[PDB]
Amino acid sequence: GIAREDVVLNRILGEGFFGEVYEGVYTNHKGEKINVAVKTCKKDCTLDNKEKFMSEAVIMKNLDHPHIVKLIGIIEEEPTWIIMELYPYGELGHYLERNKNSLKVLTLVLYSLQICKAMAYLESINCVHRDIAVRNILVASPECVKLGDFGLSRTRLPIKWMSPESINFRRFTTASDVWMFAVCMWEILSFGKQPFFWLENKDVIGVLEKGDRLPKPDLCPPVLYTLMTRCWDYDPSDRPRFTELVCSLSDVYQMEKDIAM
Ligand SMILES: CN(c1ccccc1CNc1nc(Nc2ccc3c(c2)CC(=O)N3)ncc1C(F)(F)F)S(C)(=O)=O
Repeated sequence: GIAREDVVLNRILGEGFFGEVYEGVYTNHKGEKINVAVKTCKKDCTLDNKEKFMSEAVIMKNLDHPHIVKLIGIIEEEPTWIIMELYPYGELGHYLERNKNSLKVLTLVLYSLQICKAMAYLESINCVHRDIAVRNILVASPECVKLGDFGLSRTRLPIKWMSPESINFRRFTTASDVWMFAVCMWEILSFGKQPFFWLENKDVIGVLEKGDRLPKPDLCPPVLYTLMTRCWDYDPSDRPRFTELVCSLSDVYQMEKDIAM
């Protein structure tokens, strides 16, 4: 069990949905230093916001995966603190924008592949992620991204990222996560472009009903855009399960390192 004394804040990382996140340091019990990020709860509305905060904590306590943010410990007390590993590189959306020219599609696929395995894992443990989006994904290194911890489950709504069912009947299933995930693949492959930036929220469903979808992205192969295309099938039962995307992407990528002279 870790205690407040073991943590030393240094600055403000930003403002999360629940309140400031702080960069700090955490000394072991062997005496070792570890850069860290500390999730805190605003001036959180009564039960509602804190409960949502706790719910996230509890899930995170349980998860364990190379491509999910590393939870280091929790200070249940007051105010309660969630200590995550820090990833200096920051959000993928921005690392994407500031490295267009440097990044080789074999990398953009590698990212997608690791996000997918993170999802397959989550699916296995009965969890859903309500925020698979490039600004909610962290860059651990150049060859490694780590998914969120926020949207993690089982308002402001990524309508532009949600399946039709997710919109009409607020149904958030693992098949709607398959849809949301493909939208995140698009986002990577399109160097941080915002999905449907031309539309306003209130008209997305309409668009998809007509059968309109996000355009192939420049660097995206055809096998991949086709795979993405199935995840956007209006009929849930039609889209691929994670286990399958992890196989296909696992191919499109080992092929991608083949096509690599
Ligand atoms: C900045 N914020 C943020 C935005 C998107 C995603 C993640 C975070 C902060 N959370 C984490 N942030 C990091 N590293 C990190 C992140 C964002 C930047 C930086 C580092 C440097 C920077 O300039 N932005 N390492 C681990 C986490 C962990 F493990 F908590 F999820 S905020 C404050 O909540 O708005």
